[PDB]
Amino acid sequence: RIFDPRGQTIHQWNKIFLVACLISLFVDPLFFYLPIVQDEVCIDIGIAVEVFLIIIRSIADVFYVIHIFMRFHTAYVAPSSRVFGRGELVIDSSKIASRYLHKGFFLDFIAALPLPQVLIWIVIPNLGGSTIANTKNVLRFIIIIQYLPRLFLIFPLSSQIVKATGVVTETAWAGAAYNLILYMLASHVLGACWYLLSIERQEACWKSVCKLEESSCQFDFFDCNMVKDSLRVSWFVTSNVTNLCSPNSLFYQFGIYGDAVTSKVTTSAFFNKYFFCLWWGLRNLSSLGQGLLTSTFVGEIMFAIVIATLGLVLFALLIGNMQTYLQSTTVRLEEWRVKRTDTEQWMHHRQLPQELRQSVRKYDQYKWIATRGVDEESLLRGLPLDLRRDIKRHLCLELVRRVPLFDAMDERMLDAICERLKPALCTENTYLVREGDPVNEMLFIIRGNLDSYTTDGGRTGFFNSCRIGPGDFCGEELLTWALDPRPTMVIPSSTRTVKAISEVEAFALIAEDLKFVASQ
Amino acid sequence: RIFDPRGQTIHQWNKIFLVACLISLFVDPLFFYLPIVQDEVCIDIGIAVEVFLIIIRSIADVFYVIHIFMRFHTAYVAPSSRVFGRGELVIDSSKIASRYLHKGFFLDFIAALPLPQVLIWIVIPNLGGSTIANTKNVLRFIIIIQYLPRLFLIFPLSSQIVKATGVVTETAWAGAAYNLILYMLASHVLGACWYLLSIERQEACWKSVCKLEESSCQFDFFDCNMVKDSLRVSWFVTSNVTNLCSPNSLFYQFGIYGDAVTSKVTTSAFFNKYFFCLWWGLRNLSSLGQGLLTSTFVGEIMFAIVIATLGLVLFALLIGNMQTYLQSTTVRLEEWRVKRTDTEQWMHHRQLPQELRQSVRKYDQYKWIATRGVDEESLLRGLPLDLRRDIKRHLCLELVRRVPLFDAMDERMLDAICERLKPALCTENTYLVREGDPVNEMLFIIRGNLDSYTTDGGRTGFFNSCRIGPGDFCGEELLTWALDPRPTMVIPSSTRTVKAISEVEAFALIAEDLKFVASQ
Amino acid sequence: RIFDPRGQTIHQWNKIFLVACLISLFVDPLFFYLPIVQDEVCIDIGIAVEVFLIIIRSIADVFYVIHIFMRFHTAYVAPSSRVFGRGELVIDSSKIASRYLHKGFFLDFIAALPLPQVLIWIVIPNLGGSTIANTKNVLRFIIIIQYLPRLFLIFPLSSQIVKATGVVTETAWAGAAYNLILYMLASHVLGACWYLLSIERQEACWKSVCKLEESSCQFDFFDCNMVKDSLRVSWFVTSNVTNLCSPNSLFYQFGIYGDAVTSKVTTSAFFNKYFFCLWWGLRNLSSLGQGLLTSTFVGEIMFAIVIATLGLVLFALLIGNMQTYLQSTTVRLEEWRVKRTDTEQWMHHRQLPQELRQSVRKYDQYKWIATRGVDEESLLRGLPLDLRRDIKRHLCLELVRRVPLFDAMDERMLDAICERLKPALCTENTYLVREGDPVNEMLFIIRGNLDSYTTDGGRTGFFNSCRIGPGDFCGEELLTWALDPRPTMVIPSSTRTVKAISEVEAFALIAEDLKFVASQ
Repeated sequence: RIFDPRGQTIHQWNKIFLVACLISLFVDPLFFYLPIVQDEVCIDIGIAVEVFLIIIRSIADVFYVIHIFMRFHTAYVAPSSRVFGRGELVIDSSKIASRYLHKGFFLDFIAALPLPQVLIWIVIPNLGGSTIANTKNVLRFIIIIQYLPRLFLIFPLSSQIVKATGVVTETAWAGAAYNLILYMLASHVLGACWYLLSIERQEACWKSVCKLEESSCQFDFFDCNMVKDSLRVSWFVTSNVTNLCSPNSLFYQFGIYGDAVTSKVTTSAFFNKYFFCLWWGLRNLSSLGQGLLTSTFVGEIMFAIVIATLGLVLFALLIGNMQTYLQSTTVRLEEWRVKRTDTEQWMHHRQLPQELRQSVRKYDQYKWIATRGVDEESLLRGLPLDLRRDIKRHLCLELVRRVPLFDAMDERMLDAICERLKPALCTENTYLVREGDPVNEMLFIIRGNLDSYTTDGGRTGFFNSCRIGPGDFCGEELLTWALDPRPTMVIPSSTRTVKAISEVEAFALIAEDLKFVASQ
Repeated sequence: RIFDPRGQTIHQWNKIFLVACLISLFVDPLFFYLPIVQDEVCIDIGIAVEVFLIIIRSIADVFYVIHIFMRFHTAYVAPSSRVFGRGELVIDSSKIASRYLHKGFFLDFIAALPLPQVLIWIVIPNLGGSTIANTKNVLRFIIIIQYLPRLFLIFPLSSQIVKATGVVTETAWAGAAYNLILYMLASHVLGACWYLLSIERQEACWKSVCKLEESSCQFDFFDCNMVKDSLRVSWFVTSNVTNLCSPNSLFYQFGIYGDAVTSKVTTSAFFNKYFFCLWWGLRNLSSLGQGLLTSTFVGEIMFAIVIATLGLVLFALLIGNMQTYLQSTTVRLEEWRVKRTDTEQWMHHRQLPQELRQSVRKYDQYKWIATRGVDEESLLRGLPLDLRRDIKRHLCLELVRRVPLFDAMDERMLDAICERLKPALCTENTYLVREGDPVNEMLFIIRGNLDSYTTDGGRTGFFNSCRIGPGDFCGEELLTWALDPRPTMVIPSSTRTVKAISEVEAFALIAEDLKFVASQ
Repeated sequence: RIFDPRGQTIHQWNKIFLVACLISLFVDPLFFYLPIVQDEVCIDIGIAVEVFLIIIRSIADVFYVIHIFMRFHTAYVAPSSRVFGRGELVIDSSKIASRYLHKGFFLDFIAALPLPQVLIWIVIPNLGGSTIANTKNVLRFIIIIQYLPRLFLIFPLSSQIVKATGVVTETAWAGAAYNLILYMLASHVLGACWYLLSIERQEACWKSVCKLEESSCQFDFFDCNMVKDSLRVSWFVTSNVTNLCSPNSLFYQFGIYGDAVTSKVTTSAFFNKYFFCLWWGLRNLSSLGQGLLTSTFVGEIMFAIVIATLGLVLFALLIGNMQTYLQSTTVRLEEWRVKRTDTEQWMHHRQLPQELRQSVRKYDQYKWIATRGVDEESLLRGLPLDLRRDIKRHLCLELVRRVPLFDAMDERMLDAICERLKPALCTENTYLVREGDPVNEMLFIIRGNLDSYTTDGGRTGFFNSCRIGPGDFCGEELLTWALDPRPTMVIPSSTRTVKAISEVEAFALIAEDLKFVASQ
């Protein structure tokens, strides 16, 4: 029943468990929005939203338990060096169990037990008190103490997911969306923390007001289960806490939660306040923490400093990721620009003539348009013998079948010619091979129209001008070289004037290549 | 009549159609500025501006349908593998029409039909009612559902344009300006959306006020077509909606649209309010959304989140584009600085004497000034044989003509020597070739002056100090070695002390190269 | 008298002209701070500040006209290709004058004539009116129309200065400080523009309030030359202009200029208001335009958009410059980290033993510490023959003079050997070559201690352990092989167990290189 580390079952399980962990990290901070402040100056907790969040977190936690179960029945590749083979997987249950308990089980278990699920639904009635609402506001430390192990373990899991899937994306879409996903998650967490802290500070303000009016107030009057008491309503109508605990008054510094209290975010429905808190987190994380006009209290200042540093790190990482995206997108255009700048500066230093200057840049433009960087030969030797030989045969089969000698011959030397064949490029009105010049390039025309004429060695009259097009033959003198049994070295004078009249791409090949092939 | 995809006609038509699509993307958001709030608290539609925008968008839609007509009669490169040639263009109308129907027609047609031009001019008068102004405020969903396909297809078409015209710019101007154009377009769209949403929220505030005063008010009573009614005057005199619906009052939470009513942007002329909305978009997109002190409403919060995320993406893209511009404009200086610091650190690690340091770090500086990087050999081999030989013969024609050997002899060996010469430099006060040193490179002086003397083998007296300068010849010993018929391998020693009086740029050639030339 | 374009005189003249242009750019916008709003609601200009600024601008324009003179008496390089030489300077005054008038005269002369020095000092006193103070606020267009040519031609001058001095800095200090200098210049220009526009807005408010009080006011009271008039003081007493034209009131929209009146910048001394406006420009360039709560005015909105775009561009340039600075200062550590990560992954994939992985890792750290990147042979072959041989002789003179064969022998083979030496590294406790292994390298010890012993061919007892240290000799077997007159191809076996006890630097010598040298 032990699953192989690289089995597809483990891969799909890790994928769906990454999805489940993202759901867990999105849902856990939502427990901070449970408290609701009503108009009667009371703190109540929505039962329906609490039940929904408890159910969702129970599903997430049972998924975590299933992950623990699966990881407790998986094999690990033993660090055996050996010489050959890779099957160092351990099928013994005791060995894999000891390996997992030595490292991995503690952090994966401290973040999997449903302690938040129980201490809200089974412990609060059992807790030493009869007030559910009050003892659920400051003691929500379990969420933030179990969130850290989950947020820590989410990174290595994503590392294995992106490692075991080949390339993450096409150019950088995954690399840019991952940081935005983490960024939205950080915004959500900060918004939930901000709402909880605003509720805490508003409760502190209410406690301060009760201390100011201790004659007819006691600390538990702000519990919303006691709002119906006659003493509660009498104190509420007599007291003026609904005005004192407001940012407009100077009684108590609300700091950055004055924005929460003024906007009445603590009294609205769940969706409205959730979206407001998420936007607040996004805004104060994106603006680098500016606008957090905090007060002289250590907790709120620490929260603001954490927000500012997290915003710095996340914004800088986003800028870096988008820079990497752009570099991956262009990369080739940048090198082409560098080459064009170099070939425009060098020809300026040497003071080339204008009539010849407009030719090198035209050839460079032709090369970029018809090839788009991509060094043919460097990428060509990278492929194996099978793939390289097959692709060279497929690309140039009818081209080599036009040669009278190569047509009726075995594939032994044919594939030798195909493998060693090289690309060729030529711009418009290029006198490719004038009559007389040595012919040491064997060109096969793959695209374009050519013109080649023989003026009887230099005499006007009988012309050999042929409208050579794609898939034609040229340089027959090198074929005469290949056909000559004697290993001579005297270069043949060109008998024709090969000129590139049109938009032409060719396939040049070295004369010594024919010499070596014929020598075999 | 079918147009070739690579023809100039399609290329120029795509240029003018990109211009038309940019006009469409700039004009379509302007429809949101039609509603105008008068001083008597009524929503009116600018008739002249509406007519102008209908005319402009009708012209844009005519251009769009002409584009559909043109692309309906276009040719494609068929996926025929073949071996040679590129004439895969299909002339048949049935096949091109069928494949265009399969992909391309739906997306380019849903963003081409003139729905905004009909549902404002021919539908509202025929709508089930008589309130033209009232039923033109909230139902502007057609603009935002038809704008998305246009902005989606502007990217592939712009990519085609920039791919069909070679390099986009000189260094990075096109790359840097495209992002800013998109940035202004996003700011304009956000400003138009902000104005429309501000009108929406102010209408909602008016509806809330009317609900508070339902005794003598109606929901359709706010339609500005009924401003002259006696009931209108009576209610407006009695009611206090002028002050109640304002950010100063606390009746209704305006939030981020409060700046519109405070600055009275919903009342001014078209140009003032258009510029205010555009600036609002640009400012709240440039500052990543800070200052959007939202209200506890889901739609406005979602709009603010969209603004923040779009601002983050656009700002990161701009940073990346500018960094790419900086890397492209310098590039060559970067590895020059790298080489300078490497040769400074290496010269310190090996503890070279101070006198010799001033020579190496001056030679490097002179090379940087004279060539500015640019690997002459590597850049030169990329050019074809014809271009290479032409460049070499133009650079060195009279230089090689001064030699007593190569002057009166055939251009074949002149071509051979010229195509294979290499550049060479020397710094100030260089003992280039002292007497007795081997003559391995013979040099052609093209820029600078030399100073070589022969002191009778080391005896004071008769001096051969000649003011040898540009366009001269040096290293005759290698010339004599090449002139020797017997293929000897003895390297002649220099008979003179070749010394560079000043900075000199020269052309080098290895002795074995000249031996190979003389062999043929 | 015609000066060489590359001469030292022109270089120093262009340096001091760059200084003068920067002074002009920092001084000319100061003319916007001339208007001062007094306490009695009037506009006046300080005479002393105007005199000081006009004197400084006169000095700057004198320098500009001297630059016109100098560039009208300079030589230009004729675009003659030629074959040899670079003496293409044209001494003909008529030709250089005609070339200058064709291009460069207009754009430099439009920024040289002293229009601000005449239309303030001779024109306004002779203008059709007596209000010298009033006619110096609206006509401040000459400054902004002449500034653009200066800010345009400053860039080519800076490019020439930075291209006429080799490298600009060590790594990127100049490339990062230039951006800050430009950024301060932009902040200064925008601050001056903001002050002038604030004065214009306040004057527009004054015109509006005089329109409201047309009965007892006309438009000329706000010129301060009439402050002592009875009508002026009576109107000031009766009118409420003191508090009406304030951003606190809602009479007239001050927009972003509310900060100007609230902070009372337009009534303080020169230094205070200048620093406040400069900080305003700096902050609203750095804050990307946030805080510019504009009004519904076209000019203000366009100004805010210009500020936002300038801030975006300048911030992007600064980010790019700093990234370039960091990549230039690190660069070498980058590929070292890449290589270390790559080799760690390579040993991880091949499953190397933990005892041999540490040795390769220690060798990598040794190489990084000893060389810090820097491809020794690649950097060495780039130098010319004179420098390379001198460097080799200095690095290894007695090292090759310690072997008896080369010491009392000619320097020919000495230099031949020294040219072909390559450095060799061996980490702590490196067992270098066994007893009996073929001798392939002839290494010379330059720094470190060795430990080599012979156990009588493998028998315990007589030991040849010697404390070989710096400046010692090894690899005698290759020397004996080279000493043999017969060109045999057998590699002698090592008769010692050479081992590097400590940190050792070596100079490996190729065996076939030694054979080639001895063959000469």
